[PDB]
Amino acid sequence: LSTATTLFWRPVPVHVKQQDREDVLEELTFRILTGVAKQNHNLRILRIHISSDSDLFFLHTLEVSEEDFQSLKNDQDILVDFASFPGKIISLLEKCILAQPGDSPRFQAVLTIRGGESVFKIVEINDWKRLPHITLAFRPGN
Amino acid sequence: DLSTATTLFWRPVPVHVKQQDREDVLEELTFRILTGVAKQNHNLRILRIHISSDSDLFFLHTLEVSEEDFQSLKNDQDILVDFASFPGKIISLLEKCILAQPGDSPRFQAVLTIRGGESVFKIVEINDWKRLPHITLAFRPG
Repeated sequence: LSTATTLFWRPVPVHVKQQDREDVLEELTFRILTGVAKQNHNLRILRIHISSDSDLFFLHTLEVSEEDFQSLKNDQDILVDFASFPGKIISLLEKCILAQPGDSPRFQAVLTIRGGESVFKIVEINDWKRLPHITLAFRPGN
Repeated sequence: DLSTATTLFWRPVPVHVKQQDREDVLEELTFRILTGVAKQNHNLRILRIHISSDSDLFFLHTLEVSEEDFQSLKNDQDILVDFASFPGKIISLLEKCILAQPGDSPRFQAVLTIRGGESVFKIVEINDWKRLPHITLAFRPG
């Protein structure tokens, strides 16, 4: 990625679930970056890295180009453009950081790893249920 | 039929209705929400939701859930309240669907997808950046 810009780089509380192992609350580092493709300076690219300061082998990545963003828009019913998308994810992440055990509403981050694929989702716990705000597919490694 | 049934809600609601591979049309459907007990067991509470139409008397879709089967729905839809509190939440959402106006933000929207033997009802919230599903319910022929 050329001339990449860091939009977000902070620890976030995440409920991490392995395929058949324990469901554990951990502090994962989120790094969100924007830049352009090395092969095309007109093609903008979003990257999100999920890592861990305690486990150096822990790494999950999402990458989406502007020209492939419509697929994500269709899948997740997103109504804003590519440029506005990272700010929304950031807003959700900030809410997860602020969340307390007794809160309502309460935002919660969840990462489910089933092998070769991990599913990241942020949910809101309102007065009567858990409301899914976003569901994103991440891949193992870089 | 339900013994000592009480009607909690009986109102027309704007619904985007999609027939099997056919047209997606906005129609006014009547929703009736009632609670009562099983004819065979006065201790078993039962919720029923009827979807009808004042213009088409042949139209009827039904959902029924007993208190002892409510846990399945709680798990499926991530519901955090008890059986008794559940209808009031659905009613509130339906009223928001009734009130929604062009230009409103947020704006609530009701959707019914009809297949051969089953229909899927959903209420979504359209905020600034996406469509947020608040509830998804399966209906059966009356």
